[PDB]
Amino acid sequence: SGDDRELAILATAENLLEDRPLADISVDDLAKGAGISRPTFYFYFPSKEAVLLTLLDRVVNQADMALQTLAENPADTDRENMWRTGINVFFETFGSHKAVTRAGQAARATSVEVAELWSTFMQKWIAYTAAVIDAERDRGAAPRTLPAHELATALNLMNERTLFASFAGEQPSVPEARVLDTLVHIWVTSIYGENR
Amino acid sequence: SGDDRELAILATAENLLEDRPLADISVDDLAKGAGISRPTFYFYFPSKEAVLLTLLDRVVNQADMALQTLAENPADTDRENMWRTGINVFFETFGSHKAVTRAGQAARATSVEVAELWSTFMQKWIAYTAAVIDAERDRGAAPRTLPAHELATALNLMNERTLFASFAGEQPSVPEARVLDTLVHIWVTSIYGENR
Ligand SMILES: CCCc1cc(C(=O)n2cc3cnn(CCO)c3c2)no1
Ligand SMILES: CCCc1cc(C(=O)n2cc3cnn(CCO)c3c2)no1
Repeated sequence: SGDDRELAILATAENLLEDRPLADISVDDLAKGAGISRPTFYFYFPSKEAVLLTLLDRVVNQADMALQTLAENPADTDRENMWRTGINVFFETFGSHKAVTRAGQAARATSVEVAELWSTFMQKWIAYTAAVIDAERDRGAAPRTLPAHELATALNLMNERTLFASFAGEQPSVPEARVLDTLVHIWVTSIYGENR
Repeated sequence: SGDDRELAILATAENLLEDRPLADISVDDLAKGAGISRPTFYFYFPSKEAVLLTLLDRVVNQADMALQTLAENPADTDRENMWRTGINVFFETFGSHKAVTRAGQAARATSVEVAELWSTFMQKWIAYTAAVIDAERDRGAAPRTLPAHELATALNLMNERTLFASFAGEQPSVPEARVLDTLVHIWVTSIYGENR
């Protein structure tokens, strides 16, 4: 069937990207994994690059839907926990799909569609962050220091670079078992910290 | 002469990278700019990729030497200024060589030598940051909150990603005229901010 063969292709690709990068994975490898022929592959996708775009789109929307769920239901907690739970959506969602994350970031250089997808969602997440900061200031809990959108931008770019370094075991990187605490500290201190 | 023709090659390359990426720049373009023949080019460098490595090495060492100069002579100032002056070395050095910065970051994906160069200097800068944090804690000015090396790592990765986004005018990015204040705020609040 249609959905079924498409889903097999996507599953095969996610599995193979755990062992090697996209440039070392052939359309034949994808077709063989999904139990189809090569020209049947080309009915569902034009290129192996398109398969990666679809996988990345799935993961990014997963994160975005999780964040939306959280935005609807507040945990009954203190401000530090509020931010930890939110950053954790990204830590768990992308950390549960490390191969797709790593491949997707590398594709930003060579694929205008992948760059645009990542840009679009980063803008959305920055805007949301800035809206929460603005709410915290309006209720008197956070000081009016930097422009909230500029602060949100830098904190979100920190998380993009730091999470993906950690997941890839780059040198340098924060260890994966430390990265959530590290990021939460920097978000909380910079959002709530006053000018001396 | 030897140094002279090498320097012309490097100058030509830095000029051409302002207009286009390395993949659209030929060895003939480099040789023509430097007033030499193609095989004379190959006496001084093996590839256009090697030229970029040399340019990047120059810029990274420029920044590192500037930071060393600062580490020798303290400004007579408050703590926020101490960090601003130091972050400004990177803002001015890389911001004065935007084409080389942009090309060098893109080459990290395809060049093990470029990745290793950037890794080596990031480790050095992180270690230095962490040593200053540790000094600030030992004198009683900064609280003992996160592991200083993990904090330094995330702050330095923030700056890498945020500065290069700003210089490239990426969407999203902090405007270049705002990025120094934004980064300094987040470093100062996270280094000096207490646990509530
Ligand atoms: C590979 C992860 C890329 C990434 C992570 C993040 C991130 O950690 N966040 C996006 C956010 C939008 N809102 N929040 C916290 C809101 O409480 C967010 C954190 N932004 O980009
Ligand atoms: C394209 C710039 C990449 C970059 C910038 C930085 C950076 O902003 N810094 C490196 C640092 C080492 N020490 N400091 C501040 C010390 O007072 C530093 C800031 N690290 O990597």
